[PDB]
Amino acid sequence: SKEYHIDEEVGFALPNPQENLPDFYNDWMFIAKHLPDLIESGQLRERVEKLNMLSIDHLTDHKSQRLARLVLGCITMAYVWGKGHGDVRKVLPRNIAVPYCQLSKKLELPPILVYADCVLANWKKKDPNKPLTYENMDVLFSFRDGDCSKGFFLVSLLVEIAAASAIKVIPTVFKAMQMQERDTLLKALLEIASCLEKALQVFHQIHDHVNPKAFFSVLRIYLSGWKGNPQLSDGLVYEGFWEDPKEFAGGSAGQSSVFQCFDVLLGIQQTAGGGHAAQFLQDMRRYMPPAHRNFLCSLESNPSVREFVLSKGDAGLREAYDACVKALVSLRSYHLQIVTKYILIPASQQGGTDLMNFLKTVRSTTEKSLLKEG
Ligand code: HEM
Ligand SMILES: O[C@H](C[C@H]1c2ccccc2-c2cncn21)C1CCCCC1
Repeated sequence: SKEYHIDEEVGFALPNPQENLPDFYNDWMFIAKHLPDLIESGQLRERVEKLNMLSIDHLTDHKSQRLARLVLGCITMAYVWGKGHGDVRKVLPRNIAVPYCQLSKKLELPPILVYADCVLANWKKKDPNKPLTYENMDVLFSFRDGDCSKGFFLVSLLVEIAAASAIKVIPTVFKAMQMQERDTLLKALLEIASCLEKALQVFHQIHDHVNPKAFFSVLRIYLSGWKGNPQLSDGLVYEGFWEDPKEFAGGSAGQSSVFQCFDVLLGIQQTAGGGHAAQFLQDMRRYMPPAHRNFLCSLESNPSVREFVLSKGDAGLREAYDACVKALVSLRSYHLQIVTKYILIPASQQGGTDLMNFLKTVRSTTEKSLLKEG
């Protein structure tokens, strides 16, 4: 793979994200690195409002621009939602909104915190010579003490990383159809299936590191956006950059490329059909790093893996293909059980129906791609 910013070890995750910005930006970093303290003491907003305007010119390399997106995105979430009890701000001040927006357009991303900010670039190893294991990793930024952001972000990232070993096989699949190399393709499909079955075990770590109460009542709040949100009905005013309010959705794993790229690979047309679910997933591509968007665009322009398998009358190939679809169905089914525990039941003490019907649509579409099954 080329300049699609895909890493052979960590996949769509940003490799070795840097922890520190230039000294020109310490006033940003001191805020972001102390969000728990400043929100609780009610000092955050005042200190945001006391900021001067830094130019984004001293952010020269891609890594530091990503880190700055993660810093200004967390600060914005904290500024907008405050202590997370519903007393919101509807105006982002000039002095953070301008640099945040100039940086976001520079990177072809919206000026709101997205998946690629707070998962893909929000991590580090404690010990660089150890393995990419939960025990040896940590997030860069959290919102509140006890918000379980570390567990939530890291377990997502560890799933993202487990998918990386299946991504590096994609080149093999397309090369094999182009060369009409059936046995080579069959093995490639089985290797992808195996990797997706291994990513299921990674999901099991969510239970040991995320608490439903804290997740539902705290973390969810700081991850909300201002699209179709009754609390900022017309959106957020990015003061000094746009005279008008604007709506952007909060962080959503529909912005993640790991599952979409396998949907594309397997010919699971998740974005066809006119439903709300297809609409949502297509909309969320604008919240992906443009290089990953372009990678997904490259997958779609390739010949259909599915139609190739269906056209060969080859039971071995159809079973290898179905192994991949079954593995995807298995992930989304377990994931649905997660949502039941972490959203549905906390909501009822001790809305979600729309969210789960979305996931259920995505799952059933996946399940309908199975072959000689029906
Ligand atoms: C407490 C744990 C979790 C909860 C409550 C949860 C909840 C949700 C919800 C409500 C959605 C639909 C809205 C959206 O797009 O974000 C969703 C989608 C999604 N989530 Fe999660 N999630 C959790 C953990 C994870 C983890 C660890 C991953 C690993 C990457 C993940 C991957 C995805 C993906 C790929 C989607 C897009 C839908 C699909 O492809 O089927 N989720 N999740
Ligand atoms: O699903 C998204 C959150 C999202 C997210 C944000 C940041 C990092 C990871 C993830 C994630 C993983 N699965 C869903 N999401 C919201 C949807 C509203 C309920 C609380 C979760």
